[PDB]
Amino acid sequence: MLFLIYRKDRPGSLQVRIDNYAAHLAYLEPLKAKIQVGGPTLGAGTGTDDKDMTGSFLIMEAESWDEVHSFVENDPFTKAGLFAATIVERWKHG
Amino acid sequence: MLFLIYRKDRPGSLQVRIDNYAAHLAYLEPLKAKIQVGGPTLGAGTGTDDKDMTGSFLIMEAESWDEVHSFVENDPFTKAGLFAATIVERWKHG
Amino acid sequence: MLFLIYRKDRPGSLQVRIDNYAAHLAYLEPLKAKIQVGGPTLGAGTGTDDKDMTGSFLIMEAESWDEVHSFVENDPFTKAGLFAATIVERWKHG
Amino acid sequence: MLFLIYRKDRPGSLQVRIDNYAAHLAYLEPLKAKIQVGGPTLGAGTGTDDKDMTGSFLIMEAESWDEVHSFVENDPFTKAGLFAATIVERWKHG
Repeated sequence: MLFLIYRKDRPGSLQVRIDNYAAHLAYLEPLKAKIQVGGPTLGAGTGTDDKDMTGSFLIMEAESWDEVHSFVENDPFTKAGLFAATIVERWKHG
Repeated sequence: MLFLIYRKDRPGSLQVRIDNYAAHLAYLEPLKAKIQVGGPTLGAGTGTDDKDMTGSFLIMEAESWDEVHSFVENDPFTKAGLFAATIVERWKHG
Repeated sequence: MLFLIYRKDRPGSLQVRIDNYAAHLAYLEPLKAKIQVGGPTLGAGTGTDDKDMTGSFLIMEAESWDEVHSFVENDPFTKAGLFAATIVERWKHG
Repeated sequence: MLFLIYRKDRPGSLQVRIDNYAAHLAYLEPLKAKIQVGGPTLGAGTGTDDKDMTGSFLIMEAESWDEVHSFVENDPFTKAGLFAATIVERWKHG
């Protein structure tokens, strides 16, 4: 199955994002082929640098909701309390 | 610029989606170039057919927030009153 | 019926909120009797002043989804394009 | 601090809600005095009974984001894997 995974940072938790970004990126690495599209949501302005990140979006291939939840739970970002909003949706290409 | 566009149907409004899906697809058609990813969110169970659709997701290229809002507003789905939730985010590939 | 009405400002649009706050409050005034709970969402830190506003939340009584949706469309804040996210939910007290 | 806590059930998990509702409510009971508003989101139609529930909304007083997140995590509904979406927002009465 495919899932949308949409997560928005707590307001001014930017530092938590920057401090944990490398670990989060390393966490995604072994899952690459299962991750079809992924990248950070961005804030005010037109900047696309690290300081403009406000959250994470991914489309994830997984065999169950249990798998997705467990993937979310063990994200370094999740363990560090970075997120204020998390939305997960079963999904398909159109 | 890249934008996440997330919309969820009002609960109970599947038929509104069904009756208007063709018009919705026709509206998206000229924009194929600008749309990097597209598809519906899906509901309960494991089915991936039309009657499982519960919403719409796009990643789209646009020059402004104005352009994105205009695109959202002119969707046949919008005027049809289909959506109870709309989320737009500026976004980039990781 | 009762509805949750949840709206988040577009990042960087604080100025649009300031410019339209008066008209927005004017718009809510006649409908004061239908609004059970109302207030702005807040951003980073612990401040609770105008400059801390990041969005709008309401619990409102309406006779139908059409009434709620129209109430949302006619908001000065809507017509000014302040919001990046809007979520409406049918709801009841516990 | 006041927080909006918005949580939507995974599609088709109504029976998980029904089976655990009592344990969820007993969880909320000791914290009654910190909760200003609470009740479930409702789905399609106009029914307002148990089978209509689709999520949980709360406005709650807490001393920190970490307290809110710990509150949420220890909810019997959380541990049952009921929720697909969770949104938390710092907030104030207008």
